[PDB]
Amino acid sequence: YNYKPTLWTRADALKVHEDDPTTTQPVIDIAFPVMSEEVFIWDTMPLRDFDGEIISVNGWCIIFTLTADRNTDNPQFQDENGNYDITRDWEDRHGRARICYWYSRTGKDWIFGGRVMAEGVSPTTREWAGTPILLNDRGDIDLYYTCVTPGATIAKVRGKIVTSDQSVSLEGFQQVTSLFSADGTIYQTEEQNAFWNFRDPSPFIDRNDGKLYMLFEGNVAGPRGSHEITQAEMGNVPPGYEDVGGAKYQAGCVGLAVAKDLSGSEWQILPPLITAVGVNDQTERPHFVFQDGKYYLFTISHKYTFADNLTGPDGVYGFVSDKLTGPYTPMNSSGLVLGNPSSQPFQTYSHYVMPNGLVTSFIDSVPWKGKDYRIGGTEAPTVKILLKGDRSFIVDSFDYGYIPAMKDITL
Ligand SMILES: OC[C@H]1O[C@H](O)[C@H](O)[C@@H](O)[C@@H]1O
Ligand SMILES: OC[C@H]1O[C@](O)(CO)[C@@H](O)[C@@H]1O
Repeated sequence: YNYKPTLWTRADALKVHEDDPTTTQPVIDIAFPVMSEEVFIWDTMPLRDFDGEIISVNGWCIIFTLTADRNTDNPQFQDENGNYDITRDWEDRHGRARICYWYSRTGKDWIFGGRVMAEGVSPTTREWAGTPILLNDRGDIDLYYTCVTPGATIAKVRGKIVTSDQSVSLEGFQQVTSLFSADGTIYQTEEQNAFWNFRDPSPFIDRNDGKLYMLFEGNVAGPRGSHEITQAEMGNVPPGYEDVGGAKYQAGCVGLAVAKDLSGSEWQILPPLITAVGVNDQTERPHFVFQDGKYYLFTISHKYTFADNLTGPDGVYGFVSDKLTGPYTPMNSSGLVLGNPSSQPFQTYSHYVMPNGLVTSFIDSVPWKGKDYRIGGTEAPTVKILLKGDRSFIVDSFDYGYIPAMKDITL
């Protein structure tokens, strides 16, 4: 592999425009419904195949979610005078993240199928985001996911989906295989950075190559703050914009790995496809859409993970290329594909662009009056974007949590 990474540059970031109507999510209505009064969900991982297509099994649409319990009645989460503090609860959720699954014949109105892995199966208590892949017409599934604290390790667990006429259940998911961790030469380690990023496996079979790959979030290797900003990372900045502040501490990247064979048992770490040194620290949940012979690389990020003297909205950013290993071009010239409106900047997150143009999100925080907001923990309205060359256009909206399958497999 003789390739060079594409840099997302400060010059690119300066082009990022908030509240572009073609590139901005509709405003979440504060009277939004919730899909469960018992649990929170946020990161949503639809069941798909190695080609990236959303798959239904025996007419059942399937999604996996990062999940946690609503502590409505637990005394630990009580306000002064003994009231349930929904906010403190919601914001403490990442520590108790578990992966659950839901099912529906309609892609809507989801039924809770419960927990994927029994407690104690995951090496780490935290089960963070990844991808469920349908291996088989017998229903076998490899759940790639992230084991966090201690450390950060990409891993997989095999199981199996069994459908009935009116319900769906899971078998297996009893043994987790750790695949790899940050190496220190290419991707940044805990040793080098206590706040290092390493998570979110999205496996895929390349159509031109036939080989098994995966994207993941990472940081560029090196001790924290040792990265320097050269004119490469700067890009072709305008006069008066040479001041980068503490940009040295932002070193986000989209990592790449390749499997020895399609079983996905052993993985060789490769150089990153996208690096954002001096621009953004977090390029999370990377994922591909394959369209018009092109590689559409999407990755989500935050307003407040941008480097100094740079800004953008919370949402999904994107890059397009003719080949897997680049060179990539930022979507819509700046990289921004779908951003939250500035009036409700944190209404949604974890935008997952599917090959049918549908984009799913979970509702985080919707403003009401002054400093108070309503928290969600439920799916946002699914939007459709249209991809055209290196430009995206939002095109219409569907119902809350609408995640239809593109293809049905009979077992
Ligand atoms: O754990 C901190 C989290 O805060 C919010 O939920 C953000 O949406 C999420 O991206 C971030 O990681
Ligand atoms: O638990 C949620 C975690 O997973 C992500 O959504 C993607 O990596 C991050 O935003 C967060 O740290």
